[PDB]
Amino acid sequence: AEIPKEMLRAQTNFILLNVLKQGDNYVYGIIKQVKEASNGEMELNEATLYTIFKRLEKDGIISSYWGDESQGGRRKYYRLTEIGHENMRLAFESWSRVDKIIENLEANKKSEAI
Amino acid sequence: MAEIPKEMLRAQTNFILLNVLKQGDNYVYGIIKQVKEASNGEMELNEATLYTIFKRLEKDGIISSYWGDGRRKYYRLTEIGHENMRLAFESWSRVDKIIENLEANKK
Repeated sequence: AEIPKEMLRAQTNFILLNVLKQGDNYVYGIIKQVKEASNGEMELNEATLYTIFKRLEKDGIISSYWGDESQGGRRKYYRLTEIGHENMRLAFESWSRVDKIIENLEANKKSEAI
Repeated sequence: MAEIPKEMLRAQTNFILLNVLKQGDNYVYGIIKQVKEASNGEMELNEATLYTIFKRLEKDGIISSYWGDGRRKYYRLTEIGHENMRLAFESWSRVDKIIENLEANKK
């Protein structure tokens, strides 16, 4: 028994989208904030973020831009796009539909048992 | 490209099917019928999609099958499958707690 590999990836995706929903961010800052928000229990691998962010950018869910150039830097920031905001709405609504189906399955089982 | 991607659609169907079996052992035509009724007639899942998913779940030991007393082939959630659903529920709750803490810091 274990959390399957696909579900771990889905959980990381979900967390990252919510981080960017809070505000634009960079990879090292995201990792640090998630570690703090998990009381040290969730230490995201930067390689994992690079893989996920490549996919999300391909799908138009996030975009990127350079920051810190005025200070002599060149750091990649990520932001949730309007398409990304809609994707998060659709994810919430579609999982709500799934929950409703499962609620009806349970209710239909009680009805028949009676 | 806002639509629900194939991976999340697969996760949604997986969750529905595992919850059917958690409620009780069942055979494929009965599962499809119950999901159709629970979706107000709108979701009549195609058998092939279900067999694709069941192939993976059976290979991973999450479900098994046996004959009833022609005979119907019944599927059951295994003890590992039940534990997996508990572990998934708890891991997603930790995810929710992380997001609550992330939101509090923004606030």
